[PDB]
Amino acid sequence: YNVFPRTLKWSKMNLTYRIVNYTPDMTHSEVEKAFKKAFKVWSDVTPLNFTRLHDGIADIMISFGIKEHGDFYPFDGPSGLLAHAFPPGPNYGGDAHFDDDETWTSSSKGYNLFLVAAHEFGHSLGLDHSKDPGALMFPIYTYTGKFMLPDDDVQGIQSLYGPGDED
Ligand SMILES: c1cc(-c2csnn2)ccn1
Ligand SMILES: [Ca+2]
Ligand SMILES: [Ca+2]
Ligand SMILES: [Zn+2]
Ligand SMILES: [Zn+2]
Repeated sequence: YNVFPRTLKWSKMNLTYRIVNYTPDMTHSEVEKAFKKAFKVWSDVTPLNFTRLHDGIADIMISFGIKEHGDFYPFDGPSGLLAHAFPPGPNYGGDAHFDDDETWTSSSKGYNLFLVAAHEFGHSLGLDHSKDPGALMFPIYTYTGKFMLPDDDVQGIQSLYGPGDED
């Protein structure tokens, strides 16, 4: 037999993702780079592997959309809601949606796509919000320039997947 696990998490270390569409605000290459790096944040501290698919069904489907976009979490136009992702689970589990009425950047302007994606993918992997204001998973976006995953987030993700190679 098998009972349900303690926490929502992926039962496999190999995860796929697909960028289903692209924001007008950035080039395809900038978007792809920001998401690659956002995934690397998590894979660097776990045994998780992330492979990109160009078509088909992925564990983590990534899309930009506005207003009603095919779920119970419709966006609100410019300002307010920003992005959201679903915990691991069947179908839409793992998926990450970005509001294309916000402005997305690879700078300190607007919302940095890398930082928000890194936060969203934490949700895609099984992390909820942290109370640590310095943590990546703190609910409120702040821009940081340098990237070092804060220890609250390292401990959180490793509680789910282990550390993988510690050096
Ligand atoms: C997107 C990004 C964030 C975030 C980045 S750093 N700390 N929180 C929170 C909510 N939505
Ligand atoms: Ca999915
Ligand atoms: Ca919005
Ligand atoms: Zn959505
Ligand atoms: Zn969040």
